[PDB]
Amino acid sequence: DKRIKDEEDVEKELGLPVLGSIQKFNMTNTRRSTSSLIVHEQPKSPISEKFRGIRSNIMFANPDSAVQSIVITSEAPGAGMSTIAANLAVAYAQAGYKTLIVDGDMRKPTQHYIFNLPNNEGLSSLLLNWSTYQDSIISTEIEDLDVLTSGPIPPNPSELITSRAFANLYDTLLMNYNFVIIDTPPVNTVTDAQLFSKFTGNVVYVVNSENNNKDEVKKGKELIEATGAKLLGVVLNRMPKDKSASYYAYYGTD
Amino acid sequence: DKRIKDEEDVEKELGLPVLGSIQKFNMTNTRRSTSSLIVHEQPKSPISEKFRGIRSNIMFANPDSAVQSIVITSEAPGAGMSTIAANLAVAYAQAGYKTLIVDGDMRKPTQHYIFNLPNNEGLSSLLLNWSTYQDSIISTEIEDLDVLTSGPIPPNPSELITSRAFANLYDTLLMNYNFVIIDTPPVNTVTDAQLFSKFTGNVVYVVNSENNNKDEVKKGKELIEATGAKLLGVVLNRMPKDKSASYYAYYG
Amino acid sequence: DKRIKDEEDVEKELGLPVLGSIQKFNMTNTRRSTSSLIVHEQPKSPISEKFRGIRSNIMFANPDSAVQSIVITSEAPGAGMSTIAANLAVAYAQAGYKTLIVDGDMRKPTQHYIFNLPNNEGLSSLLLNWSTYQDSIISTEIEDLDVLTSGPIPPNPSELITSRAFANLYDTLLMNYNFVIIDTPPVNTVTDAQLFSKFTGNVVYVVNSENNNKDEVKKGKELIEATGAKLLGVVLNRMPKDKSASYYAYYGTD
Amino acid sequence: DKRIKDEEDVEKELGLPVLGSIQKFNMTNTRRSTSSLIVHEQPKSPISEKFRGIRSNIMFANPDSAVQSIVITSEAPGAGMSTIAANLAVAYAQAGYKTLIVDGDMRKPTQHYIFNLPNNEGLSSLLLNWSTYQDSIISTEIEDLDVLTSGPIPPNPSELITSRAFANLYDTLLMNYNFVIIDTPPVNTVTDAQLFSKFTGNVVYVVNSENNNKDEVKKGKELIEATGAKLLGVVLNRMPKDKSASYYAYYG
Amino acid sequence: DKRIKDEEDVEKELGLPVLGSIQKFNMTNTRRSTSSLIVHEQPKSPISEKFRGIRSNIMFANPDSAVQSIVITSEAPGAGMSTIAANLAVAYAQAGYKTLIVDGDMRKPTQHYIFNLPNNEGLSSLLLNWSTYQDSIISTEIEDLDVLTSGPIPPNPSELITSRAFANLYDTLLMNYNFVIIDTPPVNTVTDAQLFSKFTGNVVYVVNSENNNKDEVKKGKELIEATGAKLLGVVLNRMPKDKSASYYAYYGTD
Amino acid sequence: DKRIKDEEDVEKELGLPVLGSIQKFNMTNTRRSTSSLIVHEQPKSPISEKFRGIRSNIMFANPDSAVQSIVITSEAPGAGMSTIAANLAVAYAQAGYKTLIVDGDMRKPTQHYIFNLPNNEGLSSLLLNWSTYQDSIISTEIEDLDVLTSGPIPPNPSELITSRAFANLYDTLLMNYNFVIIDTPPVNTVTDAQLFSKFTGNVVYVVNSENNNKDEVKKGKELIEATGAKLLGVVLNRMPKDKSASYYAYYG
Amino acid sequence: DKRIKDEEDVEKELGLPVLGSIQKFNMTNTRRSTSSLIVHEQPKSPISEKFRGIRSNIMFANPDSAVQSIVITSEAPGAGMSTIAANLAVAYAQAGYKTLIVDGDMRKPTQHYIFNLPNNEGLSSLLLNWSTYQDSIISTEIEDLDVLTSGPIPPNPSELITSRAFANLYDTLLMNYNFVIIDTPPVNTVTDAQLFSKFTGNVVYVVNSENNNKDEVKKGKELIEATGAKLLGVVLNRMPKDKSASYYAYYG
Amino acid sequence: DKRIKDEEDVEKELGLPVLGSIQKFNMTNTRRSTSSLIVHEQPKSPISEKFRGIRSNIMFANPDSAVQSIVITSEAPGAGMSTIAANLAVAYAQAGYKTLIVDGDMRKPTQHYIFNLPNNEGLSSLLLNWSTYQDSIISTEIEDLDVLTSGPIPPNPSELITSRAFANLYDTLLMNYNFVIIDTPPVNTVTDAQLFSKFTGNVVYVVNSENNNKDEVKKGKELIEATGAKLLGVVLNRMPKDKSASYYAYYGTD
Ligand SMILES: [Mg+2]
Ligand SMILES: [Mg+2]
Ligand SMILES: [Mg+2]
Ligand SMILES: [Mg+2]
Ligand SMILES: [Mg+2]
Ligand SMILES: [Mg+2]
Ligand SMILES: [Mg+2]
Ligand SMILES: [Mg+2]
Repeated sequence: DKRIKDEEDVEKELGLPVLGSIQKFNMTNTRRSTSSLIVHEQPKSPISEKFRGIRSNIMFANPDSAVQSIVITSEAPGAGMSTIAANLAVAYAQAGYKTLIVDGDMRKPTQHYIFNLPNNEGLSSLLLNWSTYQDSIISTEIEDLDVLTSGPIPPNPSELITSRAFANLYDTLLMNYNFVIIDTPPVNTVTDAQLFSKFTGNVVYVVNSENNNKDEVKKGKELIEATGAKLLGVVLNRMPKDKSASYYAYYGTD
Repeated sequence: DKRIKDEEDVEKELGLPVLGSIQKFNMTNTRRSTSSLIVHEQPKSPISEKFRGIRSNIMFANPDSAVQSIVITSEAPGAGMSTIAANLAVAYAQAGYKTLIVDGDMRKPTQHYIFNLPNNEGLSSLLLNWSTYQDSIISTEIEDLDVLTSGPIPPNPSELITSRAFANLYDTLLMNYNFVIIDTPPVNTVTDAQLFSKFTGNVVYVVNSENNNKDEVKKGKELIEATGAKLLGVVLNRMPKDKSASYYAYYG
Repeated sequence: DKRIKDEEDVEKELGLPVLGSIQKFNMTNTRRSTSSLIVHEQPKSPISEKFRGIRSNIMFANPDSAVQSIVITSEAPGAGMSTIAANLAVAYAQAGYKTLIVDGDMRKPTQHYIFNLPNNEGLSSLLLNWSTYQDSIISTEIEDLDVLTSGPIPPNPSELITSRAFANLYDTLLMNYNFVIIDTPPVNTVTDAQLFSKFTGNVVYVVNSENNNKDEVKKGKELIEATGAKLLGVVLNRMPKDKSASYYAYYGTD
Repeated sequence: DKRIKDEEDVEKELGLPVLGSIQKFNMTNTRRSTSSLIVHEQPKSPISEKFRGIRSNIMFANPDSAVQSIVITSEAPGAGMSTIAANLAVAYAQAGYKTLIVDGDMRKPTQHYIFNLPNNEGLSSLLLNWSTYQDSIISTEIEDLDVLTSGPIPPNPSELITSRAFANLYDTLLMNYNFVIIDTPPVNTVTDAQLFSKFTGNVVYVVNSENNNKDEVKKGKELIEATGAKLLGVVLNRMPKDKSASYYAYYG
Repeated sequence: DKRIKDEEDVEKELGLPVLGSIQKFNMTNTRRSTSSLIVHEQPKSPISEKFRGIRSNIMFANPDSAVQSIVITSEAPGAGMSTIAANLAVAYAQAGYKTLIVDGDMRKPTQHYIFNLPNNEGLSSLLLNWSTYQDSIISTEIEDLDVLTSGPIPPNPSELITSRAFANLYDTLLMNYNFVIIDTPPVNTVTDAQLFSKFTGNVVYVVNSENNNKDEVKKGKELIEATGAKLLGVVLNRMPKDKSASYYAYYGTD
Repeated sequence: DKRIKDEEDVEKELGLPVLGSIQKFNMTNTRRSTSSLIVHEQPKSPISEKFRGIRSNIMFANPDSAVQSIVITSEAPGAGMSTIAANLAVAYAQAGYKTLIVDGDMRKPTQHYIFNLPNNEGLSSLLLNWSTYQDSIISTEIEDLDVLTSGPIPPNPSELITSRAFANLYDTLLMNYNFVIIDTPPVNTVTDAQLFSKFTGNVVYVVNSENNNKDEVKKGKELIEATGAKLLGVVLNRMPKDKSASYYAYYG
Repeated sequence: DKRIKDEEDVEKELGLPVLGSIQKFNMTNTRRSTSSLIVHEQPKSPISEKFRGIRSNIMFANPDSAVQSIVITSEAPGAGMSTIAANLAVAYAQAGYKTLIVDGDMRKPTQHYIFNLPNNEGLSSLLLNWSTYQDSIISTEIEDLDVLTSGPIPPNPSELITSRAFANLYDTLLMNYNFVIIDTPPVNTVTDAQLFSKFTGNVVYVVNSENNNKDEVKKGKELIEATGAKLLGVVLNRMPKDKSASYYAYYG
Repeated sequence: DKRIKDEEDVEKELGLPVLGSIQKFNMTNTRRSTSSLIVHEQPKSPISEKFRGIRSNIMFANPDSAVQSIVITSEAPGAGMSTIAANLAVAYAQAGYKTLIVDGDMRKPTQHYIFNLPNNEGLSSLLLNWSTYQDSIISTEIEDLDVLTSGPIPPNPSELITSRAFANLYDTLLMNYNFVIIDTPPVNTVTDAQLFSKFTGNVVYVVNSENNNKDEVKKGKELIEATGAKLLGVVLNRMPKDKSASYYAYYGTD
């Protein structure tokens, strides 16, 4: 079966740059992590080093003006969006950006597990004014990283996104944070990630290398680009362990 | 075998963007909805989610200035025109647009059946000046959706459309709704859809993937463009149930 | 034998749009009419619906300015010109245009049979000042439709057309009518339809689908275009009963 | 077999519009006319109708400004030059143009035979100043058609054409007629036609489909263009009687 | 052998127009002439009619300004130059141009035989001031035609041509004559015809159809064009009697 | 067999100029040098001469304005980065430029081994503000060459590079040296090299002809260009000893 | 078989106009001339006539402004340089130009043999300032032709050419002659011809059709163009005696 | 084996003009010289005549401004650089240029043998200020020719070249000399000839026809051109004795 796969495939099928490749987490490239927050728990690891790669290429993909927010999305469920988003967030934090990860998936949120946080209040309650700005965002044990978790599952998630309420939040967010990452649901599945892109204008696209359909990843791209926002590039996730390239190797007196 | 079957066939045969695909209804993808007004019955079903997609990229398809009104048409009857019109209207309303749906099908209307409303007074009688504006538009149970039903079957539907009464009514509607969707008869069959199209300059074209003749389809396309209107794009209907297909996952 | 035929043929041979197709009148698409004035006598019929198609596409073929007059013509005798012209006239009437059909065929006039009217006075007597403006035009039992029949057969029909007399009439006609249809003789046969086109500038071309020669229809086109007037498109007439397309079908609770 | 046979062959061999086709006379298409001046004898015959066509699209072939004068010529004798000249003149007159036909064939004139007029005085004697203008042009039975006959065969026809007397006469004619048609000798044979052409800048070129050599034909074409004149187009003559062919129906 | 031949050959090899074709003088196309001055002695003949053809096409080859002088020349001896030149001169005369034929062949002059005149004084003696302007030009029995014959054979003919003396004569000639024809020697053989062209700027080129070499006729052309003067076209001479074309036929009640 | 082997393979695979080739060291081409700092040990050896070449045409590769600082990097470890950095620094100093070499490899530094210097204080501790500028840069035995060693292995090398302390330090360095060369870790492995590159806008890219994968090589190329930096060109390393090859004659 | 044989071969091999062809002398085409100065001995011979051709179209080859001076050269010795130079000079004089011919061949001069003049004083001694201008140029029997002979063979011919004395002399010559032709040594062999060419900017290039190597010939061509000079064109020499060939008729 | 060879090869491989070809010195084309200073010792010889060829083509390769200095260089040792340079220098002298040959090869200098001169002081000592301007340049027995020999072998030759000291010398040199030839070491071997080119801007390139590698001569060219200086052309040296061409022949009464 014909999927994408590796950096050449991306080039050929999507005509976009690969910002970085993660490597399906084994015990070598993560220095055995328990949680999937590799950048926090094993910061000198090759996979962590790839995240830093992505961080950089994001700032590089756009000179003249610093990019202060992204949507992370993909064509389909379980591609790694949530995982990419969190590690990337941590990377941003480590470099002294005041960093907000936002859980804009108000349908199957995972940020609150990843960072292991209560989800009584969050984006949804925030936008409905069920909860307050100070109470809804939490500061984590990771310096310079806050999380705005999804909040209760609303009945009308996409409509919450297209509201002055969100427009207003988003404006408030870019005043108070140097970098904003919005985790979203898959773009083929619900329109959510489109509407988030309309605000950010920059999208990072996660393609699950182990499992995808060439044409859907194609329609995801076209759905993002339809909003007019810039697709900064791709992160290939769940890449096979090579790891003869180096690229994947560990570098530092061991 | 001459059918436009999928979004490739649209690209290739008509050169148009596909705004969304609606699959053939089933209990799963409608999430057990009991009518065809699925965006209202089962707001969180995949079929509904796809209507939000259409909603979304209708809006993107014309950046700088909003799209205020569309026509919904198709090359033939039974393609889903009325059903897509009604659902799309519900989706818009949920997005918080003051929406009107107009049954511009004064020959075989169905909006009164969709929204289970009376149809004594409506578009025709409004136009013939035999009923008032406020008497003719009804507010539904659905927040922010009004319906201007077709009214009685007039003897001259299309001549009513190009009358000065509809032009006045149309300006009036644009003062009073953020979004106006006009259901129509098929465009190959009678002009009506064309006339409406001239007023909206914006058309969503429904193609019933399950049963269509590709030549008749591009013919509806040329009949629309002739009006000067913009074809925002195609909606595919009755698509075959790929559901394999992360386009149609229940999430979650 | 190689004739035109159907919409594709028109496209290929003439490089012009088809404004509409009539269907050879049977009992189904006309709801049995006696007279050939289908738009008057069976207004909710598919053939009548096609005429309305044509009406529309005529107004569409020319934005910036409304088209207030046409010549209807064809390559050859018995193509349907006269029949198209009358039904179209009626369609225009039904839509509240004040509509004059003019019988500019002063050699084999048929309008006076179609509408069943006396032909003692008409265009020819009008132009010669044998008859008066008020007496020469008749109002029919069809609201908003008048007919100016041909008048007596003159000896010099084409010369009557190229006269200040006609220029003057034509000017008077566009003051008093919202829409003017001029029926003419075949353009391959006599120059008449050219000279009428020089005034109107818009020509509707009737091709008899059952019976024509590809090349003559071609020379008709070139003869019209030689006058500088716009050929708005084609009406294919006498089309075979398909009627699996729909396009030809009846639409409305029966 | 090297003949230019039909309007395709014109297009292809000469790149010119065909202003009309005249078929080989017969009782039907002349409607039993008793002379060759058919536009006058049998005004309503198909052959005549075709002359009205030529008339018409002579006029269209040069929009913005009228065409006031033409030359009629051909590559060879017996092609129909004189006959088309005379009929075309009648057609113009019926259209109500004050027309003059000039027999510029001072070698083998035939306009005096066509219009059965005397030929004592005429173009030559006018030019040599041996007869007056008013004495030389005659008014025919036909309303609005004058004929300036060739006059006696002079010893130097072409040198008369480029004389200052013809230039003066020519300006004079243009003051006095809405339309002036000059019949000429064939253009391959002697210059005369060329000289006239320089004065009219407008030429109708007759090609006798029944008998012609295609190379000699394009050669007449280059001989004309050399003058700077416009070739308004071709008239085909002696065409073979398609009559099947709604071009040549009697209507009616 | 490959020579030129007919009008098509000229087109192909020289890319120039044919101004006219003479026909090798027989008894039919000349109405039996004794002398080779056909235009004078049999003026209504087909060959004479061809000369008139040439006359016309010369005036036609150059609008904006009338062409008041030509050089007649060719690639090679006995092509007909002298014969063309004289008849053409006569044609010009007959049309009321005051016409000077000049015998610029001061090496094998023939004009004085053609017109049968004394050659004691002429161009050569004129330029050397051996003879006077009034005595050196003769008026012939042909109205409006004068001849300036060659004069005695000088030792330095080409140098006489490139002199202020000639420049001066030439200027005087264009004041007193409406048309000037200069007969010259063959352009491949001596430079004479080049230098005459530098004054006239218009050259008529005579190709002997019976006898020539394709490539030399080519070099003649290039030699003329090198002076910058306009080659108005070609006269094909000594053409075969066809005379089925007509073109060659006689036209006028016989 | 997928290696970039020679300057043809550079041209073809990467489209870049080759600034110089360094062959695999031997007693002849190093002229019996006892360390790898050959430009200093054996200033007149061919290998050294080739470093002067690189020096030279670094400078030509950017005419109008001098190149003040470069990054040295490569797609993989063991390619010669550190060695070319150090020698190139010596060459520059001999040319009389006040040169600084910065060990920007805060993971596996080797500049302290090359120049046999202590590495207690250096880039890291400077950046963390735990040691002073004058304490951190050392002046070597070599006239006009200072070395800013890596300092202790910090826990966060790349985050130190994009800190405001390095930006300040970097401006400071440019005030104080005519030429600054930054050794780095391989560019495929960790970002560091990219970050430095953004500051210099000038990169010399080392390709180890003896052992490399051509795809990984162009990948380092794209990783560099992404920064906006100029790739001045390639240095080939460990080239195979053509010495036949007047490129590598001992002259004399 | 690698020879440039005819004017086709010139066109094709060198892209140049042929100003004239000189055939191999014989009693007929020289008309029994007793020396090689044929334009003077036998002014009316075909060979002479052809020199008038060259004369003529030298002048045409540069319209707007006269050509005042040329160099005559060739790729090899024995090609006819001196002979064409001398005759061309005579032709010019007969045309009434105050002509000077300069023997710029101070190695193997022959102008003194052609014009049978003494050669004690001349170009060299003039340049070295060992003889005066008026002493060095001689007036020949031939009206309007002076000859500046080569003078004694100097030890440094080319260094004399680029001296400031020749520049002064050259300006002086241009004040004093309407036309100056410089004979030279072959251009492949020694620079002299090049130097002269820089002063005239005008070159006539002689190619000896009877014996030449086509590569050496285009090489003389590039050697000339290098100077910036105009190559007015080729003279072909020793052509084979077509005489069949109206180019070479005796007329008459 | 594939080397260059002859003038066509240069054209094909280098896309540059050949300024001249020397001929491997035998007893014929040198009139037997002992020393390799042919232009001095056998000035009327064919090889000497070729040098004069080069001289000229150098002045020709660059109009608008006279070229007052060159670097002579080549791809590789023993190509003839030094020999070309000296003879060329002499040629320049003979034409009354005040001519300095500079020995910029401070690694294997040969100028001092060629001209047979002491090498205690020269360029190297000059630049280090070990020696004076007046003492370091010597006037030879050849009128108008001075030599600045290399001086002692310095430890850092290339650095001496890139110094204000050299910049200053070079400036002083172009004030006092009409023409400056700098002999250099091979450009593939040491960077020296590049740095000399940066000052002169014009380079003459010597290719040893008997012995070279096509590709290295190619890299030499690219190395010169990298400095931005003009490569004026090539001198092919050590060319085979043909000498049927002529080009190589002797011209002058023998
Ligand atoms: Mg997710
Ligand atoms: Mg419906
Ligand atoms: Mg009719
Ligand atoms: Mg006639
Ligand atoms: Mg002659
Ligand atoms: Mg390293
Ligand atoms: Mg000589
Ligand atoms: Mg050397």
